[PDB]
Amino acid sequence: SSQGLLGYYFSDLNFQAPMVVTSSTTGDLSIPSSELENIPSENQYFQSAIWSGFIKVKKSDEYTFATSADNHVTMWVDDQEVINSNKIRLEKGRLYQIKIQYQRENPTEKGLDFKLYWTDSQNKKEVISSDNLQLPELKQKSSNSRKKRVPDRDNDGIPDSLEVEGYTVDVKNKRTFLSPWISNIHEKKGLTKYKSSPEKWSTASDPYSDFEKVTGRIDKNVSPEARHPLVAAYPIVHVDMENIILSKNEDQSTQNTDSQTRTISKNTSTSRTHTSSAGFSNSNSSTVAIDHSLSGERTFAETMGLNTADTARLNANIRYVNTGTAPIYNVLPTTSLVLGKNQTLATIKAKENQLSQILAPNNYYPSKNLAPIALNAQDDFSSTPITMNYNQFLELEKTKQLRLDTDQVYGNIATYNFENGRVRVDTGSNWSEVLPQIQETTARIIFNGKDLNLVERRIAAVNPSDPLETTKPDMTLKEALKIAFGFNEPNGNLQYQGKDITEFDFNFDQQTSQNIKNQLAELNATNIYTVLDKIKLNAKMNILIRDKRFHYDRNNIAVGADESVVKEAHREVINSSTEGLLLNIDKDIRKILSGYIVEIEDTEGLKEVINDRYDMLNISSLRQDGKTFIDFKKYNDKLPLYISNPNYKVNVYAVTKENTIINPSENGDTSTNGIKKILIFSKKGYEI
Ligand SMILES: [Ca+2]
Ligand SMILES: [Ca+2]
Repeated sequence: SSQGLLGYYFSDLNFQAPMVVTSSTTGDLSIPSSELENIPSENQYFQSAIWSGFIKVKKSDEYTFATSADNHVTMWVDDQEVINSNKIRLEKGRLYQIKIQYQRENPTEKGLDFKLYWTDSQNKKEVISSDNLQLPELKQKSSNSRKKRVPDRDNDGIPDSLEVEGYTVDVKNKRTFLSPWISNIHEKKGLTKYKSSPEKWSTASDPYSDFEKVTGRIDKNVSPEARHPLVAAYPIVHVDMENIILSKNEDQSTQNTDSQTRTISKNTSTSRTHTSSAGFSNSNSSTVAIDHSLSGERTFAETMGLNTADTARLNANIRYVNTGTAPIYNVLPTTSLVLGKNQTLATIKAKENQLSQILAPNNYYPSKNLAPIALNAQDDFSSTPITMNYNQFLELEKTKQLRLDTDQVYGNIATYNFENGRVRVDTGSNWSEVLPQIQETTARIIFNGKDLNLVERRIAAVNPSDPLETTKPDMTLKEALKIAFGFNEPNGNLQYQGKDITEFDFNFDQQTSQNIKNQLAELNATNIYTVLDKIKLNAKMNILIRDKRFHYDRNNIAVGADESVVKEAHREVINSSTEGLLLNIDKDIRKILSGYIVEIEDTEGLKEVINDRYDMLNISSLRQDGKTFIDFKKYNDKLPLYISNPNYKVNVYAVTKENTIINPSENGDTSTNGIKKILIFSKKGYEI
């Protein structure tokens, strides 16, 4: 579909002003004026052109080449002129470079009709077939058979002047035209204005060329935003733990293994973290919160019959999560499961080059439609038990938290092959040779607008002290947000999925903050939000952008929100009864709540707390219709609230994750006393 020659069509006579760069499958190198809808009519006159690629014969014959305009043409085969009308021997299974230049002054028609022909020795002449033509090796190295060599200093195939001045791509029939940006035309039409470095084959320093990206000659799994030359395409992987089971480790000394199941099974919630002011760290990490809610009230050790000399082990179901912009194919990264500050309990590895599927951007391994991975799998004799000694086990009970630290070892890359127009995993290309340079030459933005989860993107930006990086276009904060995260601006206001930019805060590392502060001073600007178009990003900046509605822990996970926000989010009550409340609660708000406390307040002001335990707050559930039910009966012994006097109040309180207590207090109290909570419903019995 893409094979044939690469063509440069210029409006000037001397190969200086390229109007169109496109490829054509066969020897027909024509561009009809019907396809130049995005080129001003005056510039549809092509006075010169250059095509470039390779030819391969499927039968070794003596061939004679000819074109539509031999008098305006010079053609070379392997640096030999064949046109400037003679015969030349060509061998099967060998590849020959092709260059063709064309010049015609003051053409009277628009576009170009031009065909490349050959005649074999049986004297039969034909437009050269698609199967005989290949594109140039627009790579940074030649291949064994295909060498590399109209100003194109980085050899990506986009001429220096287009990369510097701005270009657009438009999708024709089965072809993609690359052309200069022209304001009056392409702005109305809504097209994206691309700039890129004429000296960087990949301007973002990733494994896909600026040309591959914008022409779709690229791994279909690469994220849509990373098809922009200025957005880095690379994987970003963390592990998601979905649940966990603890149990006592069998023991040499106890011979009987007939005893009752004494395990502890808990759901877990895992979030990708970022530890700050933004951090400079490129590590992958996630934190796991083990559910503290009711599963009587024995200690873990009492539950499992653990004496102080015993050991326990854990199993858990997990998935890998790719929140980056490029797929992984044949190596999942290695992960440490860590307890407390640095007690590694386990090393989690998958089997290299034996992945059951690719791990795509915005996706999981295994895919959610398949079973998760179990840390100790059932069909796996050699799975290492994840063990804790007794003190570690109590530490786990008290913290109810684990950390998964995942390396950046991501294996080989699927790259485009100009010889055959296919994408295939390349054993000679590895993510480890790419990531260091991506990290060195881009600004990193971490943004949580999607669903309060941290999503990192990197955007090519100038390093003022490194002359090469100096050849990239200026990247503004505003542009960065648009191309990397899909911010748009329907009314002079930058927003993300309907939320104004000013609904998110800005945080930077120390160096970046001082940089941005200087820039605002030079702009005589006091408010970043009103000059995003003028704030310039540099390589190595780190920027953290977070929904302002919420409170964040040191990991930058949303763990709360203002009383006013939580209250307002609950104001709309569909239905209330002695059995519970039915509300409409923003999915973002539900994420920051550990549960609810229900209480009846009598006439003298005394309070009966219905679900009065730190592990009994889990009384909300999300209904099949998106509405939340708060269930009064759950810890009321399956009975609706009994209100002995209509003037009594039913109060319901929301408890946020940062106010959630996860253990009995020091003195031993398992009640809700002292828990910081937020009143969100209060009505008399007669109002219910
Ligand atoms: Ca180039
Ligand atoms: Ca380039």
